[PDB]
Amino acid sequence: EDPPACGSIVPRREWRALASECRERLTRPVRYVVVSHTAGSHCDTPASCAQQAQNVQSYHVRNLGWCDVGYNFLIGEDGLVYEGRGWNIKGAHAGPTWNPISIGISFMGNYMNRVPPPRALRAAQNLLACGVALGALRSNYEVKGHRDVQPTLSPGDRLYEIIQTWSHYRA
Amino acid sequence: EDPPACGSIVPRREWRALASECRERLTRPVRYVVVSHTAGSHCDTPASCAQQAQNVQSYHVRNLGWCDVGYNFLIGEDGLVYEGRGWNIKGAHAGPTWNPISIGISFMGNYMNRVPPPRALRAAQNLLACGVALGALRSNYEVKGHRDVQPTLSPGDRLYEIIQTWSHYRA
Amino acid sequence: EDPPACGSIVPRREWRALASECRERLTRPVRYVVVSHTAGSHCDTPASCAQQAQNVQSYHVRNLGWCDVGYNFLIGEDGLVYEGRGWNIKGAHAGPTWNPISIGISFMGNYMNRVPPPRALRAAQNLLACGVALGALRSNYEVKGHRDVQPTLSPGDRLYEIIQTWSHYRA
Amino acid sequence: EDPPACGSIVPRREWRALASECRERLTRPVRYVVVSHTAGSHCDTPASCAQQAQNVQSYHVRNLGWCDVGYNFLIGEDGLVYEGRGWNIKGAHAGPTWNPISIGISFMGNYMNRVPPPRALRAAQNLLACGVALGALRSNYEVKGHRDVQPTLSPGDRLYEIIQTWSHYRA
Ligand SMILES: CCCCCC[C@@H](O)[C@H](CCCCCC)C(=O)O
Repeated sequence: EDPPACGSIVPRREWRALASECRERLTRPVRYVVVSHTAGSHCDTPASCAQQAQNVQSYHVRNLGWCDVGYNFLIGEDGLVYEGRGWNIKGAHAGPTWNPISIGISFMGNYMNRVPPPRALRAAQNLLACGVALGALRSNYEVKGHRDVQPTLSPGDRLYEIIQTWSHYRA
Repeated sequence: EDPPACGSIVPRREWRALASECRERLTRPVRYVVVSHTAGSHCDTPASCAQQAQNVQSYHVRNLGWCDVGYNFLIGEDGLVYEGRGWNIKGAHAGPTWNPISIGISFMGNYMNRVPPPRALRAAQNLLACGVALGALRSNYEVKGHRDVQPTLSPGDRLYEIIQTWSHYRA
Repeated sequence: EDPPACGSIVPRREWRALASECRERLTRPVRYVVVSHTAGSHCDTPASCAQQAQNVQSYHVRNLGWCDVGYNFLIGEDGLVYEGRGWNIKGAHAGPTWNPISIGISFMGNYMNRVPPPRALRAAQNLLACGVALGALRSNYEVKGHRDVQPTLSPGDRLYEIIQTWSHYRA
Repeated sequence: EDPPACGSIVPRREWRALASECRERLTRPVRYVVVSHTAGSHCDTPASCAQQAQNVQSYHVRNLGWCDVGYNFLIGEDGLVYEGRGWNIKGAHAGPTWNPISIGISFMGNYMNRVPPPRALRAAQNLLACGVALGALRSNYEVKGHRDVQPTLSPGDRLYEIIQTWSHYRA
């Protein structure tokens, strides 16, 4: 009811999200951040990215029968962050070992032979800083790529090589 | 001064801004924020908006012969903030009494019979909070419409009505 | 480990409060708390403090023509808390800038050269914990002395000296 | 066009006032005058009174983040009137309902127990007569004490006693 949130996050409802049914709660301040890719289509406008966020949530809900879109946050090439399960709900993007001790953010697209535009890298880094600000992440939070906690090509070769340059990257 | 380099802002070179020739400085921290519209063409995608920002800087530099685009920041319906003279440099958006003491942000479009989309208002509000965090703005800063401090329709009847409900708005 | 787990508050009706005509609401969770004193006399019994809360209300309603007593809560030296406008209604105790974003608590009396008794300070700290427990105050809310946001000697030299030692005081 | 020189006022320049950042104007002729005291320590010489006017401003500007000392004028025990925000700029002394429609003058000192010397009272009345002659105040202006429009001991009991007898006062 006062000014909106840091990181300018597109709220669940704005991208016509089916309502969440998840209950497990994340014990924030959380240690880790896991960067992955959706391996779906990429989009570069808010109209094309609201549609894509909807589509990723629907594959997770209708087909895998999950309680909500598996990722805590989604990032579109349009340069905006899309609210997934948010800062407080356990995710479903990294396995039983990690989901409980991580926030999962996922870049919408396949980044094996492509890179996300700087604005998508920007929205991401800012979403992470707006994390501690709120007090959802720990000050010295570590960033792991998907393929560092699980056997998978995610987040793609090109994007995986960028996030290693990030200051908080590890292992 | 302080760590939290804040929010996402599309940089000058990305929107392909002509090099600025401005040198007068504002004194940190700034008390006032004047909100305006460009009464120009609107845009809803990262690509279309960079073009628009460029057109605005162009009309300003090339035809009005100012040192740079007149606004400190522009705001696109694409939901992204565009850098202008930035936080440190005196803009040219509100006349001689106000340009020396304010930060002028301008929504790109004609908000007479249209409100800007939610994401636009969010970036706009988000940018100000970042201003505060950086120390560019006063914690108790004040938001003013363009029409409050100059004879004009700017920033549109619709968006003027909207900014009136901002907690930092003082008439 | 369940619903109403906090504090003891003398309700409006129990102190004969005149009906409230205020309706504007605070946005929970509220981040700020402003500590004042009534600067008038004190009281140290259910009936005297209940009589006084009524005066302070009379002064604000009849003499000042206000919709309800200015404070969200008043603290008696009888060690009880008097429900003022409460947790959810914007008070009038700190100006147009702080009233909308804070909870105003007034200790009944004058503490320029006098401290409130141990139990009035417990009542007030206990009220705060209760505000957090309920999600009416941010877990990391801030305490401000009235003289820190308005020109006044309120809350009196001595009480002002005490609130500054508080875990939640931010100067 | 009647030309008088009612202004025996110590100019901001002369009391070493920091520069005002206030820009909101009062509409003349103003109908109300609100009398407050600074509740603070006092002065009785041009030298010490200029210094006190400095601290009173320092408090409002430095400790509180205000655009200028709060009062339109201040009254010294030395018999001189100090220029505050003046006749034309809305002061910040008596709240959002009264500030836009009143001139707030404040006696430098705490008058709960002393009365200000006759020369401070004369300075105040000649100050008001002057305003009326300039066309700044309605010939029939009403004088309110601070405690009459906001909850406060200001302007002090004894000086409150005195202003209640004034010709222009009104319940
Ligand atoms: C700024 C005033 C907003 C009012 C309180 C809303 C609050 O959620 C804020 C949201 C994001 C602000 C973070 C500063 C960059 C935060 O906790 O960080």
